[PDB]
Amino acid sequence: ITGTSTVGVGRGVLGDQKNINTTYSTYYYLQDNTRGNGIFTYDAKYRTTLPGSLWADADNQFFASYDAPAVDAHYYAGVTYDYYKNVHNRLSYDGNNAAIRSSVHYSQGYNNAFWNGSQMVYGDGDGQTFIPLSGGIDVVAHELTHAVTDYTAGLIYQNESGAINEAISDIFGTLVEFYANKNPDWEIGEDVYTPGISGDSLRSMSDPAKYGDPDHYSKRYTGTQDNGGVHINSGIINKAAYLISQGGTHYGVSVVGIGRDKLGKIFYRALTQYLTPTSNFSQLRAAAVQSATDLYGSTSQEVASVKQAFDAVGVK
Ligand SMILES: CC[C@H](C)[C@H](N)C(=O)N[C@@H](CCCC[NH3+])C(=O)O
Ligand SMILES: [Ca+2]
Ligand SMILES: [Ca+2]
Ligand SMILES: [Ca+2]
Ligand SMILES: [Ca+2]
Ligand SMILES: [Zn+2]
Repeated sequence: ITGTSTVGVGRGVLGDQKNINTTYSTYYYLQDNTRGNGIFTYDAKYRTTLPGSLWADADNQFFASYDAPAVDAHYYAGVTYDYYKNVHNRLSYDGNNAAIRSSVHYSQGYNNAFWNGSQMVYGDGDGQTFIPLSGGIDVVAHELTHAVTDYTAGLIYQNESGAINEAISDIFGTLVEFYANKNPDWEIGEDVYTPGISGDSLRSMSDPAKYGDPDHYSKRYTGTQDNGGVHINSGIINKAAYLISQGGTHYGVSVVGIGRDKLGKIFYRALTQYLTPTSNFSQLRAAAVQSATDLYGSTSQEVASVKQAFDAVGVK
């Protein structure tokens, strides 16, 4: 909508107060004009028609229970935009400041969040399995990273290419969570999963097998569920990424960690310069090797650690 840029205040899903960028034109809308062509947050009103209505508020204060998922979707889309721009010099998901659109209050009791090819979509959860999913910075950043991937490598969402697609979303979802630097970890979705259970998450990058996912190629899933295991086999790549950053010894193979910033540089370059729609895990190793060679040199520690990490998870 055309209007003037304003700054509202509200509370997110976990009860934290934050300032949000809004636009005033009769109402105050969740439209942030400070980032690219805008960040826009919509109310799906418990239905499944998308995007729904651009979020309108009479007083620029967003402290109602019903407001909290919107506050966080909007705010965390901003953080994710800032990460890509400031860390990777990328302007929005398409690299040309595309508008970022999100809908909250999708359906009733909906225990998921997704990128639909055009926008973000967040359920409220059923209150037991999940609370509203935009409360998780890693979740927001995971979903927006699918838009990045779709515009860049274009990894097909099935089988090994799909597991790479998922891992890239977990990797950058986690790196955004560290960038924001509130309560960061190498777990996925802990802040919105199972409010009645402390210390769990959907997936772990540090130990995928904690939640039943493979941590070595020899344990890969080859059945048909989950688009050929895209959220299962992502554990193999997530473990490799974790080892590259943090180091460790895994199945007897020792990796020297090179830290999060270099992990991010290597995988961002692989995603944007080397991966293709049909890349498999072997091809990802090659892309990450080439990317680290570009950035650091063929005889670098960084290249060595990339190779050691893929070796550790059985990917040649
Ligand atoms: C990043 C987390 C986000 C919810 C994502 N769409 C996801 O990982 N979903 C998988 C895990 C289950 C989520 C709730 N049932 C999924 O399999 O869809
Ligand atoms: Ca209000
Ligand atoms: Ca966390
Ligand atoms: Ca996390
Ligand atoms: Ca929990
Ligand atoms: Zn995903």
